Amino acid sequence: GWVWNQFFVIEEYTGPDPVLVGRLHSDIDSGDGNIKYILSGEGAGTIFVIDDKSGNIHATKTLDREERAQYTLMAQAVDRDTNRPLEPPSEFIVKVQDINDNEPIFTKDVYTATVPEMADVGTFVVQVTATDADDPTYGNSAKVVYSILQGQPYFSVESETGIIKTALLNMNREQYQVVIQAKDMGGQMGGLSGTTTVNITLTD
Amino acid sequence: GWVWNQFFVIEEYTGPDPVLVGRLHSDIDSGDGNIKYILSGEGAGTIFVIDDKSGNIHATKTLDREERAQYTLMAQAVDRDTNRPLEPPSEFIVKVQDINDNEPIFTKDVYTATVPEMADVGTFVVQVTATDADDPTYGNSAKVVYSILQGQPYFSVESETGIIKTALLNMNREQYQVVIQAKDMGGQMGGLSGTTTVNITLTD
Ligand SMILES: [Ca+2]
Ligand SMILES: [Ca+2]
Ligand SMILES: [Ca+2]
Ligand SMILES: [Ca+2]
Ligand SMILES: [Ca+2]
Ligand SMILES: [Ca+2]
Repeated sequence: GWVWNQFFVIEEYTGPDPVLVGRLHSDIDSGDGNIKYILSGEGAGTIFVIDDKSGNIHATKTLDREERAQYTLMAQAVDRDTNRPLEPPSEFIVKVQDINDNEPIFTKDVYTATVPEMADVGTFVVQVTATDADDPTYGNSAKVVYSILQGQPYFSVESETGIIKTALLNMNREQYQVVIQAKDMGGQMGGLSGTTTVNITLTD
Repeated sequence: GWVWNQFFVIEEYTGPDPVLVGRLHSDIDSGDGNIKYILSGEGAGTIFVIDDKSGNIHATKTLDREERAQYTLMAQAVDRDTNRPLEPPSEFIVKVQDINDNEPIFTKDVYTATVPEMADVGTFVVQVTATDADDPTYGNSAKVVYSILQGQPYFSVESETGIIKTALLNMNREQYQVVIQAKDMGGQMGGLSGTTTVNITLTD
């Protein structure tokens, strides 16, 4: 049930010379260059190039996991001269590994909501949503949390759902402007962040 | 006959933060962290460390292919809680990939040989040997070639065997000092190089 037929590459290779992805290899390759490795499939001969005596596969361009996350390719091993079937062809996959190179992005840049005056504490106002394109296989690198910049103590926001509620009894002033931040990494150090504005209007 | 159960690491990681070697993974890992990956064997828990929820394996120190070229490890997948056998344990290997970080090195720093005067052209004199620790799996990165710095036209050297021969008929002067260079990369651009001296003495 193990899985070994895959290699990994980092999103955003901002480096000088092309990078190695992995190496194909048949146990019959005795090191005398009489065996010819061949790529084929998604990206073969373009994004992914192979040296057919060694088996090394290289990434020719810089890849974005948001554009494509996974390339499925084929691996053959033929006889240098006759090009006969030496090893049956087998599939393998290269995974553009994620980096948290995208901030949370509020669907809207401005929300408009209404809530009644003199409402009890915890009255629902509106729910904001910051989407995050980072889709790591696992990890909290894309875990969005909502916090209230401007609006306290009048309003509280729910860290996980972006639901805004009233937080002061018996509310003088008619319109409040709230600012909510969506920070990834679970809000931890170095997390990226986007913001939005919520223009609430009390009602009678 | 294909071989996928191996990862690669570059010799001489002179980089700031530790590097990723590869990732273990069972097809039953449904992404809910209920599966626990385990390392064991050569270097496990020391040189090579694993995060048991992800499966990522990291190189903690910088490795030298001249010291060790190959580490054989084990891979297990158990149930987070019961630690039952979930996937049978399977071997895999990490290969410290070569860089040409070693020059040719003449066994000796000075050779002493004798050859008769008036000898015919091509008379054997001595054979020098420059060893090269770089042992790439394949490639000419460690291909040593011998060239004659000082000694022409009196002597010629064989590019591949480091055999020195007489190259001038009817040889006035009694002792000649020859200098031979051993350059790797097949002598190509950027190849490293070591040298030696050969003090020859003509005879009657
Ligand atoms: Ca990107
Ligand atoms: Ca990304
Ligand atoms: Ca993110
Ligand atoms: Ca070294
Ligand atoms: Ca080396
Ligand atoms: Ca060398």
